[PDB]
Amino acid sequence: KSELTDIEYIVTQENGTEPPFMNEYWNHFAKGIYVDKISGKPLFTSEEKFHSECGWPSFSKALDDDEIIELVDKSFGMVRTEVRSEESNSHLGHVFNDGPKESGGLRYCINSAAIQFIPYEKLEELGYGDLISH
Repeated sequence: KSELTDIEYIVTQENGTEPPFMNEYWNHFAKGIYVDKISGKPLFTSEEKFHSECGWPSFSKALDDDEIIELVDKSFGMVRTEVRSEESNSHLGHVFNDGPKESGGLRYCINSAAIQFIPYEKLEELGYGDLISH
């Protein structure tokens, strides 16, 4: 919550992007939620994630649509849809229409230096408990 790795900070705060594959929640598929490394406010779950061999955690929708602000991103001679934390106003990364066609067809390619996983088994313990879906 803002004594965090140079890259945890670079991404969230300075609109950075972590190397692909050399990141935490890439291949991670444990059952629990992913939260804003800063706010702690829940941004995604574990059941709504998939393999995109893209280099970064990819998700089919967001936990709470009314809980990420999506901006246009003119960056690097391109158009695009940035995905940021409403709550912490920090950088997650972008969304794309190339997802699995029978979930959302949206691809929420999120940076891991802007997420801390929380396991399913320590939820009704760290005050997200409410978040039991499934």
